[PDB]
Amino acid sequence: AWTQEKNHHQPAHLNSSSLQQVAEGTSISEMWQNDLRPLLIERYPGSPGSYSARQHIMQRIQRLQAEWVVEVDTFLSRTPYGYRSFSNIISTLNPEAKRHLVLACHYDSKYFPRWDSRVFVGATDSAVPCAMMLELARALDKKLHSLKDPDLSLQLIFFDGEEAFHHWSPQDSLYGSRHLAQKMASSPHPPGSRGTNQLDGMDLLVLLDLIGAANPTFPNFFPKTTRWFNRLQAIEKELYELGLLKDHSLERKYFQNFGYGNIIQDDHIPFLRKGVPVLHLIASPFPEVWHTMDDNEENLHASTIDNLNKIIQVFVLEYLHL
Ligand SMILES: *[C@@H]1O[C@H](CO)[C@@H](O[C@@H]2O[C@H](CO)[C@@H](O[C@@H]3O[C@H](CO)[C@@H](O)[C@H](O)[C@H]3NC(C)=O)[C@H](O)[C@H]2NC(C)=O)[C@H](O)[C@H]1NC(C)=O
Ligand SMILES: COc1ccc(NC(=S)NCCCn2ccnc2)cc1OC
Ligand SMILES: [Zn+2]
Repeated sequence: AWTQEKNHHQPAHLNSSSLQQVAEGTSISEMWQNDLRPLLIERYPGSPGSYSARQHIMQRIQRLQAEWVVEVDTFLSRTPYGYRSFSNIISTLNPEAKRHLVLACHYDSKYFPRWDSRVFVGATDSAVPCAMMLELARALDKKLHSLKDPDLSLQLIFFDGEEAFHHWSPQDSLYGSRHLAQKMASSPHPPGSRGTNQLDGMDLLVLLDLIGAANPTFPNFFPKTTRWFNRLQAIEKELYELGLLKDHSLERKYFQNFGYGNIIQDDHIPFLRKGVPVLHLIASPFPEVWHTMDDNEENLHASTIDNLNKIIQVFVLEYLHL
């Protein structure tokens, strides 16, 4: 059964040369200027910035050569402030492909009462993760473009409404991912399949969150995807050894497995709940700047994001056999 393929899917390793290509092909400063900065705005759901951010994300995807099919899953859901609109953004290569590797972030920024001139823009949470996805799509565009010709491709999801409006709780969090997981569960896939839905199609949900601080460490949360966590470790290591990372030794590997991490609630939960395999790339411990105004551009550490861009881009190419 094809739904079972994700369970045996193996990455196709890049050699030294293809790794050097990947490291050369991403530009942190182009991500910064073109993908990240336009997201460094207040963009809690329903805010002006939410729309700008959504448009930006979609523009950035659409300008690429790969044949990304962009959809916005817009819906209203009750929050502590009443019903609010949310729009997940889903960008899919080869929407007909039974399987997709899914990379995800949340693109909303947490609402805080506007009490002074500053606004919370959640640079790590998760503008950088989103900008990373965009950068990945761009850096890998030519290879990903070639997927037009395993029935497996790539999807990006930018969840809206990850953040609680008032106080984090299962009623007040994950609005976009709860909604979308539910939607994909009621979405047979491939179309006119009887018993399979888009969730079945999710080979792996790699959810990036809280990235952009110096010296992140990403726990390995799930036995199910430990082999993929291991691939990140291997990639970090080989990139390190090829002198393709910057300002980063393996003294404090990003990908440190100190045993199965205690699960952190985030947009993967509604998917994990349905048995979607998850790789949850959230920094833990959280950045000192977490949910403060200083989670901002200034406190971002570019080399770290650039390293992780290389690592993730390799992961993705290898997953996709590109
Ligand atoms: C690291 O891996 C690289 C990528 O896999 C190797 O380079 C690859 O070598 C293949 C043959 O040795 C190429 O096959 C060719 O593919 C192109 C399209 O990409 C076609 O036009 C050609 O017809 C085809 N050749 C034949 C005889 O049919 C791979 O495309 C090529 N890949 C890339 C990205 O250049 C590197 O050599 C390898 N490095 C080391 C040190 O092993
Ligand atoms: C490992 O166990 C943890 C459990 C709970 C928390 N605290 C919170 S609130 N978790 C939800 C975070 C949701 N999120 C993501 C981005 N913005 C908000 C921290 C943890 O370890 C560091
Ligand atoms: Zn947050």
